[PDB]
Amino acid sequence: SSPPVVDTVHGKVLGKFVSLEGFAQPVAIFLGIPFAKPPLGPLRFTPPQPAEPWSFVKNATSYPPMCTQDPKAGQLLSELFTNRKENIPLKLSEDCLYLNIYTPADLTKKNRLPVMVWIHGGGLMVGAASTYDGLALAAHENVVVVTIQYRLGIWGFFSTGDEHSRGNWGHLDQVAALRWVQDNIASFGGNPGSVTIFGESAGGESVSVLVLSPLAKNLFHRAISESGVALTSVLVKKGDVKPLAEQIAITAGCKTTTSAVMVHCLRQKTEEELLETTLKMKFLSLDLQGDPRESQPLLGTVIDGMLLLKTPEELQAERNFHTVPYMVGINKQEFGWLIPMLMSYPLSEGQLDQKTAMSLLWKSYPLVCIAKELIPEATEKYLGGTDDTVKKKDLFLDLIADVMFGVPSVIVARNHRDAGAPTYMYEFQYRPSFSSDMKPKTVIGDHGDELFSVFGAPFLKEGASEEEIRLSKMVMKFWANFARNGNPNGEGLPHWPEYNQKEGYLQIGANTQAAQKLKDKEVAFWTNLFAK
Amino acid sequence: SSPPVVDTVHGKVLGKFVSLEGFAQPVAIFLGIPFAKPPLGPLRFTPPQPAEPWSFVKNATSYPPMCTQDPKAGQLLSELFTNRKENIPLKLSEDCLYLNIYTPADLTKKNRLPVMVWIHGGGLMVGAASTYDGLALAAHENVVVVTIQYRLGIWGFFSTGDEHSRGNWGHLDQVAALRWVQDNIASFGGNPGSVTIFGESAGGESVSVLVLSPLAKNLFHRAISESGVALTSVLVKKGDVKPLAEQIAITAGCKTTTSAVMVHCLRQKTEEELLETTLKMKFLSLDLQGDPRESQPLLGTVIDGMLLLKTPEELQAERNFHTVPYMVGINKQEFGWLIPMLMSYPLSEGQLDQKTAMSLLWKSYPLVCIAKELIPEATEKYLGGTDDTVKKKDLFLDLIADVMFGVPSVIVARNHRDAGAPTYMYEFQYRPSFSSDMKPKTVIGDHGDELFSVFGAPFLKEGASEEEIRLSKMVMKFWANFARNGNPNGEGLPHWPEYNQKEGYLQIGANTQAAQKLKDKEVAFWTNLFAK
Amino acid sequence: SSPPVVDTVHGKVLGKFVSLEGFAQPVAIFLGIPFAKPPLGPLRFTPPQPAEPWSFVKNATSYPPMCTQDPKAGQLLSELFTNRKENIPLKLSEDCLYLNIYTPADLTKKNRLPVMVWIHGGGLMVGAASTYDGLALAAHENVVVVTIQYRLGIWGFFSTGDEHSRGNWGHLDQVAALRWVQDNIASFGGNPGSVTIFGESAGGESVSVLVLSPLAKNLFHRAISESGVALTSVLVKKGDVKPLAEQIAITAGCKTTTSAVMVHCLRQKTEEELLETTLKMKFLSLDLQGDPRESQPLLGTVIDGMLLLKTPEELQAERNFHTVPYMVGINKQEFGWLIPMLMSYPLSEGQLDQKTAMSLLWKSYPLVCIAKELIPEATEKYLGGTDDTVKKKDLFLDLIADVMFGVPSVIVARNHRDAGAPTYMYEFQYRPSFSSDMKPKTVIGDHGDELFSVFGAPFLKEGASEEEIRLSKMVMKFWANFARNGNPNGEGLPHWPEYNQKEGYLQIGANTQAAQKLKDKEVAFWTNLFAK
Ligand SMILES: C[C@@H](CCC(=O)NCCS(=O)(=O)O)[C@H]1CC[C@H]2[C@@H]3[C@H](O)C[C@H]4C[C@@H](O)CC[C@]4(C)[C@H]3C[C@H](O)[C@]12C
Ligand SMILES: C[C@@H](CCC(=O)NCCS(=O)(=O)O)[C@H]1CC[C@H]2[C@@H]3[C@H](O)C[C@H]4C[C@@H](O)CC[C@]4(C)[C@H]3C[C@H](O)[C@]12C
Ligand SMILES: C[C@@H](CCC(=O)NCCS(=O)(=O)O)[C@H]1CC[C@H]2[C@@H]3[C@H](O)C[C@H]4C[C@@H](O)CC[C@]4(C)[C@H]3C[C@H](O)[C@]12C
Ligand SMILES: C[C@@H](CCC(=O)NCCS(=O)(=O)O)[C@H]1CC[C@H]2[C@@H]3[C@H](O)C[C@H]4C[C@@H](O)CC[C@]4(C)[C@H]3C[C@H](O)[C@]12C
Ligand SMILES: C[C@@H](CCC(=O)NCCS(=O)(=O)O)[C@H]1CC[C@H]2[C@@H]3[C@H](O)C[C@H]4C[C@@H](O)CC[C@]4(C)[C@H]3C[C@H](O)[C@]12C
Ligand SMILES: C[C@@H](CCC(=O)NCCS(=O)(=O)O)[C@H]1CC[C@H]2[C@@H]3[C@H](O)C[C@H]4C[C@@H](O)CC[C@]4(C)[C@H]3C[C@H](O)[C@]12C
Ligand SMILES: CC(=O)N[C@H]1[C@H]([C@H](O)[C@H](O)CO)O[C@@](O)(C(=O)O)C[C@@H]1O
Ligand SMILES: CC(=O)N[C@H]1[C@H]([C@H](O)[C@H](O)CO)O[C@@](O)(C(=O)O)C[C@@H]1O
Ligand SMILES: CC(=O)N[C@H]1[C@H]([C@H](O)[C@H](O)CO)O[C@@](O)(C(=O)O)C[C@@H]1O
Ligand SMILES: *[C@@H]1O[C@H](CO)[C@@H](O)[C@H](O)[C@H]1NC(C)=O
Ligand SMILES: *[C@@H]1O[C@H](CO)[C@@H](O)[C@H](O)[C@H]1NC(C)=O
Ligand SMILES: *[C@H]1O[C@H](CO)[C@@H](O)[C@H](O)[C@H]1NC(C)=O
Repeated sequence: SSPPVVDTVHGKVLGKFVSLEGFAQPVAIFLGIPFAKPPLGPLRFTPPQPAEPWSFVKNATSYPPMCTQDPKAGQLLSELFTNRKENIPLKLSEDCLYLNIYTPADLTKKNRLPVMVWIHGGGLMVGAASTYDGLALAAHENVVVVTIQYRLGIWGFFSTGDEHSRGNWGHLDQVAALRWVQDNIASFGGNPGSVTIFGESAGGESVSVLVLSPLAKNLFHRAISESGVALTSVLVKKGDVKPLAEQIAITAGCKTTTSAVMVHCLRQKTEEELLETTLKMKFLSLDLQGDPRESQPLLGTVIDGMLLLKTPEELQAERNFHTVPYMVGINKQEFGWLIPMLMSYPLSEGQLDQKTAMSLLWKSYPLVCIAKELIPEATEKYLGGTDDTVKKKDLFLDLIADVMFGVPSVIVARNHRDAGAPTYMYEFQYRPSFSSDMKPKTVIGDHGDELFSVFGAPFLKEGASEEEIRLSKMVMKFWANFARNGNPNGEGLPHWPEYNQKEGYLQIGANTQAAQKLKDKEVAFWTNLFAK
Repeated sequence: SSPPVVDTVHGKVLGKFVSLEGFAQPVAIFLGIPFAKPPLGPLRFTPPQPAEPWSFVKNATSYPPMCTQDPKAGQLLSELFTNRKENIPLKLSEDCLYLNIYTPADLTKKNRLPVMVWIHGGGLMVGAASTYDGLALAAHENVVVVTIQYRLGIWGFFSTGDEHSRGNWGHLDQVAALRWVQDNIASFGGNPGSVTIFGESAGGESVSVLVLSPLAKNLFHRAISESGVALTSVLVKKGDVKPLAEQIAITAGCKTTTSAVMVHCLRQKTEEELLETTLKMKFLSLDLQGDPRESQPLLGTVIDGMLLLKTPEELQAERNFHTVPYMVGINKQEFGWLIPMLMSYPLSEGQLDQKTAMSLLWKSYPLVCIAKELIPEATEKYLGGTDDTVKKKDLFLDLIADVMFGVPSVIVARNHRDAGAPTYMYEFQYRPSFSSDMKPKTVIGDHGDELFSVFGAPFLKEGASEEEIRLSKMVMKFWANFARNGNPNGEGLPHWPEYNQKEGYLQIGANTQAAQKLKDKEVAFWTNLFAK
Repeated sequence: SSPPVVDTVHGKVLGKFVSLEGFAQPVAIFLGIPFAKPPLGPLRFTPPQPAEPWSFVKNATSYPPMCTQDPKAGQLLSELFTNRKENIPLKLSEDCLYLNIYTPADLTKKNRLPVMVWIHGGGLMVGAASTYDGLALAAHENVVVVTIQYRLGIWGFFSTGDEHSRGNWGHLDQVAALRWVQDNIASFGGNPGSVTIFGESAGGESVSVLVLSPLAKNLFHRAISESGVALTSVLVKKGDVKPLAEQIAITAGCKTTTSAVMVHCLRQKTEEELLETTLKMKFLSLDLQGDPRESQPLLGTVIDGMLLLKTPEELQAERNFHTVPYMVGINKQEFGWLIPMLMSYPLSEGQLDQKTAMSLLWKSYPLVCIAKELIPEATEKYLGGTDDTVKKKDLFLDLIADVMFGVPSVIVARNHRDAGAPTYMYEFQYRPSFSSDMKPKTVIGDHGDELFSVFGAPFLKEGASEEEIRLSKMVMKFWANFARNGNPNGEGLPHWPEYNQKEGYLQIGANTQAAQKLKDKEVAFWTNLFAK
C-alpha cells in the first residue's frame, strides 16, 4: 500500500510498487538513486566522489538523466535495445551518476537475494541505465537487479597519459557504484555477498576490465560479458594517447602548451561546448577517405596505472589475481546489421568482391587494426571460398565479427579457464521478433539480440511467440542460476558444459544444446596472421 | 591619545574613539570586522566559512558594504529606520559578512560588560548593520553593542529542498557571527557569557528562529523579538520549495535538469546578473492581478534539517530544548503606514468597503495565507463593526496586523512560557517625531517605531521633546536590564510583569503601565477560523 | 646506454645523458621536473602546493615553458644572457613551476655532491631557468646544478596588502623548490646537507630575501648574490601597496569594491587577458613625462608577514637569525649598456650636461628613489668633476650603478659581516667576447657579464680566447669551492680575503687580485645625502 521506503547510508529513499502480470509479491522500484557527487565543475576529469547525505526522504521516482552524449545516437540506440514496450525519452546532463534498483523482495523482512548489476553498452560513447527495465528478470528469477550509469565520451574517458588526467573516469564511476552496492544493497533485500556484474558490448568490455582491475577486487563474485571483452582492441587505447588529447583539446578551442593546461582549459568549457566538440569529431561514423591509420574512432579505456596496471594481454598472462566464475558469450552474427548500419557502412549494395573487400577492410583499420600487408591474406581465407558476390559480403561481415568479438572472447575464456577459474561460454543464435523493420529476416544472432531474452522482453513487449517466451524464460534461469552458484545449470534446463579443456559451450536458440571448440579454427588462424 | 587597537583570534583590529555628549569615557568603535570568508565564487550557496587571519593591523574604520539587494529599496529603508542624524550611503557587494562593534568599556582594563547583538530586519531581502548606530545605547546602558550582517535574498536563502542547496545561508551567517562573538568579544570588554540577541521585523523572526535551532544552542543567553516571530508564516517557506527554485533558475537563464544543475549554473552567474534576476522577480511589491495563491512573495527560512529540524509549530510543541529569557513585543499599528506604503498597497483611497475588502484580503494571500472560504467570515468579524468606510480601512489594517504579528507573537510567547521559561511581552504605542513626513499624525505605534527609542534616536538626531528623550532612556534601561538579568525590571522603571498565567505585559509609550491578556480575544478567534 | 631513471618522492623520472668534450662520466640531465601543482584556476595568487604523484615513469626530456611574461622582452633577455651556443626558444604558460637538474654524478652509486640552485634574474617580470645550461659547471666542478623557475609579474607578485592576497607568490615558489631539493636531491647524487643558493639581478635579490626569511631557514647552507640584494629598493615595495593593486585591477577591467572582490575578479581573467594587462602597464620601460613619483615601475617583493616579517633594513639591523656564508658581488659598470638599452634610456646622445642630468635623474625616481631636493647635490658630487660632456654621461651611469647595486651590496655585506657571519665580496671587471654587437668595446663589467664565466660559457659557445677560458675556469672553482666549504679559496686560485673589518674583496678579471674598502667613499657619501 504505502510507497516503499528504504534506509540507506546517505538517507531514506522512497520508491514505487509495480506488479507484473501473474505475480503476487509486487516489485519495489527505485529510480535515480545517486551513488556519487555530481561530477560538475572542478570535479570533471577526476575520480567520482562520495555523495552528500540527505536530510529527509529522497523520492527515487523519476528516471535519471543520461550522461551527456550525442542525443540522436543515444535515443536511437535506446529504442533498438530497450526491453520495455514504450521507449522512455531521457534528458541529458553531466549529473548522471545514478543507478536504478529493482527488488522483488519483501522489504518488510530480512531478504538476502542475489544481486545482478547491469552495465549498459554503447561503445563508451552513448547509452543509459534507464533503457533496461529490470522488472521482469527481477520477478521471474527472484534476484535484485541494479542498472548503473557511468560517465561517457570525453567526460568519462579523456586522458593526457599522465597524472594530470589519467583517465578511465567512467570505469571508476562503475567501481564506485559497486561499492555503493556493497555498502547499501542489503537494505533492498539483496545480499552484498553475492553480487554479479554483467553487461553487453562496451558494457561487456567493462565487465572484462573490472575483472582485471585491482580496484574491483572484492566488489563482485561472478561476472558475465555479452559480446565484448577487454582484448577487444578498438575499445582499449594502447600506446601514447597524448596526441588524441591534443586533438580533442584543439577542436574544443584549447591551447596545448602542457597537459595541465589542457585539462584546465577543458574544465572551463561548458557542457554544451564539449558536446559540440563531441559532435564535431565524427566518431562512430566510420571514415572512409584520408589515411585509415590516422582515422581515430574513439577514446576508451587506457592503462592508467590505477584501474589497470598494464595491457589486458599482459595482465591475463598472469594468474596472480582474485578469479571468479566468468561467463563469456557472443552472438551468431555480431556484424549482421545493427553495427554496420549504425556506422554507416558502405555495404548498402548487398554484395562485394575480393578487391573492394581489401579496400573496405583497410579503411576499417580503426575497428580491426589489421596491417595492410595481411589484409590480402585475411581476405583470402574468408572470401576465397565461393564466387557468389553476396556470400562474400556475408563472409566479410563474419570476418570482422570474428576479429572484434569472436576470437577475443574465446581467447579471454581460455586464459580465464587456464588461470584455474570456472569459465562458461555460449553462442546466442536467434532472431528476436522485436528486431527493427529495416533488419533483414536472414540476420539471426545480430549484435544485442540476446538482450531481449535476458531482460524478459517477451513479458513486457507484445506479440511474443510461445517459442520466444520460453527461450527468454530459459536464459533468465541460466543467468540467475549463475548469479547464484556461479554455475548456470539447474533442473529443467539443458546441460551447460563448463568451458574446460574440451572447450564445451552452450548454443542458445530455438534448439539449445551443447557443443565444442567454439571459433577454434578462427582463433588458431588469426593468432598466426597476427604474429606477422 | 592613540586609536584603539584590540587583538582578536584572527589578528589585530584598529578602531576609532567617539565621544557622546556628556560622557567621560569615549566609546571605541570598530567598523567592518570580517567574521567569515567572503562567500564569493564556489562559496555561494554554501555555509559560511572561517575568515583568513591577517598579518598586521587591520583598520576597522570604514562602513562595510551591504549584501547585494535592491539598491533603491535598501537605501530607502535605511533612511526610514536609521537612528543617526545623517543617513550613511552604502556600497553593494557579495562580500558583506562583517559586523560592527560598539564598546563603552575602557579597553585598558579587563571589562566584561553584557553584549547585545542586533539583527536588522528587511524581510530577508534588504537591510544592513551600518544603518543602526550603537553609540547611544552603548554609552547610556554600558553594554557592548554589535550589529551583524547576513546574506540576503537569493544569495542567502536560495533552496532546492535537497542536499544540493539546503538553504538558510543567511541564518547560518547569523550563527557564524555569534560564534565569532563567543570566540572574540572578550577583547572589547564584553562578557561572552552574557550574550543577548535582539532584532526587529525579519531580524526579529531570525531571533525567534535561532531560539529553535540546535545550532544556536549556547551562543546566547537572552533573546528579544521586535515585531516578528518564527510563526510569522510569510517568512517561513513550508512545503515543497523545489518549484520556486526552478522559477528563480529560469528567470536567471538557467536550465533545471536537476538540482545540482541549477545550483551550479547559478554559481556561474555574476552578481549583477543575479541582482537583475532579483529585480525581475519583483520581490516586495504586492501583486494584485493573476491568481493570489500563485503569487510568490519571497524565499525565506526553510526547514533545512540543519538549522531547523522541523516547522516552528511542531518545534515549539516540544519542551526538549535549551530555554532562555525571551522578550516578544509588537507595536500598536504594525500595518499603520510603513509596510502598506512600501509594498504599494491600493489603499490610497483613505477608505474601503466589505466587498473591496475581501478582494484585497484575498490578493493579500501571500502575506496572510487565508483561504478564500474564510475571508468573508474574517472580514465580517473586523469590518462588520461600523459603517464608516474609513473605520473599515483602519479595521482592515488591524486585521492584517493581527495575523502577521499580533497573534503569532502572543502564541509564541505563550508556548515559551509554558515550556517553562522566563517570558516577557510588550506593546509599543508611540509616534516618534522622526517619522517620515508622508506619515499621517494619526498613526501611532507603526512598524519599526520602537527602533528610535531602543537605539537612542533622541540623543543622535535633533529636536526630541523631553518626553521622547525620557521615553528612549526608559526603553534602553529595560532592554539593557533584560540583557543583564533576563529581567527588564529595575529601580526607576515602572513594574514590568512577567508573562505568566495571568498573561501580563507592558504597554510602552507616553503612559507606560502594565496590562493583561494581550490580543487574547484575537488569538482565540483566529485559531478557530484557521481550524477550518 | 639506457637513459637515466631516478626515483623521486612523487614518482620515477627519466632523463638523458649528455657528454661534454673531454670528460669520461657523462652528465645526467633532467628537464622539466615539476616541484609544485600547476598554479592554475583558483590556485592563482595563492601559495604553491605540493605536486600530484605520478603512476609510471615521467620523461623529463623537454624544456618546461617559461612563466607568462612579455614574450619579446623574455626571448630578448634569454638571448643576451644564455650561456649555451644556440638560444632555445620557449613556450609561455601559467604552468611553469618546474626545475631543471644537472648531475655529474654516477647515479649507480651513492654520490652526495654539493648542490647549487640557480635563481634567474629578470626584475621579477621575465626570465626562465632553461636559459642557463648547467652542463659545464656541473662537469667542471663536480657539483649538482639545479635551475629553478618561479611565478613572475602579476602572477607571482600581485598584492592587496592584506590577507586576501598577501603576495610574494614568486618567492614562495622559490622556497617550495628548495624544499623539493631537500626532499629529493639525494636521488641525483646531491647532498641535501650542502645546498647553495645563487642568483643574479632580481634572482640575486631573491637570494638576499631568502636569507632574511624565516621560511627559508634550513633550506640552504651558503648563499650568493650577483649584482642584486634586498636593500635594492626598486625591487622591494615599501608602503601601502593597495593603490597599485587597484590600478592593476582597473587596467584588467575589474571593480575595486574590496580587496576580496579584486582578487576574485582577477582569478576569473584568462592568462591572455592578464598578459595584455601586463603589456598595457608598460612595466619596465622608463616613463619620462608626467610626474616621476607617480610613475610606478613594478610590483615586486613586499613585506607580507610570512616570507618577510619587516623591511630588509629593519631585519638586518638584528642578529637573531640563522646566518650562513654569504657572497655579495657587483660588476664594474652595472649601468654600462644592457640596462639602459633595455629600458630605452634617452642617453642615445653619447654625452650629457649637469642640467639635463638632474632632469634625467629625477625622471629616474622610480629606479633610484632620490628626492628632487638632493638631486642637485648628488649630480654635483659625480658630474662636477670634469667638463667633458661625455665623461658626465659615464659618471651619470656610475651614479645610478652605485645607488642600485654598489652601495646596497656593500651595506648588506657589512651587516652580514657584523652579524658575525662569513662574508665575501667581489667586483667582476671583464668584457666577455659573447657581448652583443650593439655593445661598445669600452664597456667592461656590464650587467650580467659575470654570467658567462660562472656558467662556463667558453666551453659551450665558440671562439673564447684562452684568457677567457681560463677566467671562466677560475670563477667556477671559486664558486664551487664556496658551495663546498663556504670559502672560495683553494689551491691554484689567487687568495680571496674574507670581507671582515679590513673590508677586503676580490677583483675578478684579466688580473685577478685582492683589494680593500669597496665603494667605501660612495657608501659613506650617499648614506648622509639620504639622511636628508
Ligand atoms: C553505439 C553504437 C552505434 C551509435 C550510432 O549513433 N548510430 C549511427 C550514426 S548517428 O549518427 O547519429 O546516426 C555501437 C554500434 C556498433 C558499435 C561498434 C562495433 O560494434 C565495434 C565495437 C568493438 C567493441 O569491443 C568496442 C566498441 C566498438 C568499436 C563499437 C563502438 C560502439 O559501441 C558502436 C558503434
Ligand atoms: C541503411 C539502409 C539504406 C536506406 C537507403 O535509402 N537506401 C535504400 C536502397 S539503396 O541502398 O539505395 O540501393 C539499408 C536498407 C536495406 C539495407 C541492405 C539490405 O537489407 C541487404 C543487407 C544484408 C545485411 O545482412 C548486410 C547489410 C545489407 C547489405 C544492406 C546494407 C544497408 O543496411 C541497407 C541498404
Ligand atoms: C525592506 C523594506 C522595503 C523593500 C522595498 O523593496 N522598497 C520598496 C520599492 S523599491 O522599489 O525600490 O523602492 C520593508 C518594508 C516593509 C517590509 C515588509 C512588511 O513589513 C511585512 C513583513 C513581515 C515580516 O515579519 C517579514 C518581512 C515582511 C514580509 C516585509 C519584507 C521587508 O522588510 C519590507 C518590504
Ligand atoms: C502613497 C501616497 C500617494 C501619492 C499620490 O500621488 N497620490 C496623492 C493623492 S491621491 O491618492 O491620488 O488621492 C500616500 C499619500 C497620502 C496617503 C493616504 C492618506 O495619508 C491616508 C492614509 C491613512 C493610513 O493610516 C493608511 C494609508 C492612507 C489611506 C493613504 C494611502 C497612501 O499611503 C497615500 C495615498
Ligand atoms: C631583463 C633586463 C631588461 C628587461 C627589458 O624589458 N628590456 C627592455 C625593453 S623591451 O621589450 O625591449 O621593450 C634587465 C636589464 C637591466 C636590468 C635592471 C637593472 O640592471 C637594475 C637591476 C637592479 C637589480 O639588483 C634588480 C633588478 C634591476 C632593477 C633590473 C631589472 C632587470 O633584470 C633589467 C631591466
Ligand atoms: C639603441 C641604439 C640606437 C639605434 C638608433 O637607430 N640610432 C642610431 C644612431 S643615433 O643614435 O640616432 O644618433 C644605440 C646605438 C649606439 C648607442 C650609443 C653609443 O654606442 C654610445 C653609448 C655609450 C654607452 O656606454 C652608453 C650608451 C651610449 C651613449 C649609446 C646609447 C644607445 O644604446 C645607442 C644610440
Ligand atoms: C530533481 C527532480 O526534479 N527529480 C526528482 C529527483 C530525481 O530522483 C533525480 O533528479 C534523478 O533521479 O528525486 C527527488 O525526489 C529527490 O532527489 O529528492 C526530487 C525529484 O522528484
Ligand atoms: C571600503 C571598505 O570597507 N574597505 C576598507 C577595508 C576595511 O577594513 C573593511 O572593509 C572593513 O571596514 O580596509 C581598509 O579600511 C584598510 O585597511 O585600509 C581600506 C578599505 O577601503
Ligand atoms: C607534451 C610534452 O612534450 N611534454 C612532456 C611532459 C613534460 O614532463 C613536461 O611538459 C615538463 O617538461 O611529460 C613527459 O615528459 C612525460 O612525463 O612523459 C612527456 C612529454 O613529452
Ligand atoms: C589604515 O591603515 C592603512 C595602512 O597604512 C591606511 O592606508 C588607511 O588609510 C588607515 N585607515 C584610515 C583611513 O585611517
Ligand atoms: C620516454 O622517453 C624515452 C626516451 O626518450 C622514449 O623512448 C619514450 O617513448 C618516452 N615515452 C613517452 C612518455 O613519450
Ligand atoms: C515524491 O513523490 C511522492 C509520491 O510517492 C510524494 O508523496 C512526495 O511528496 C514527492 N516528494 C515531494 C515532497 O515533493
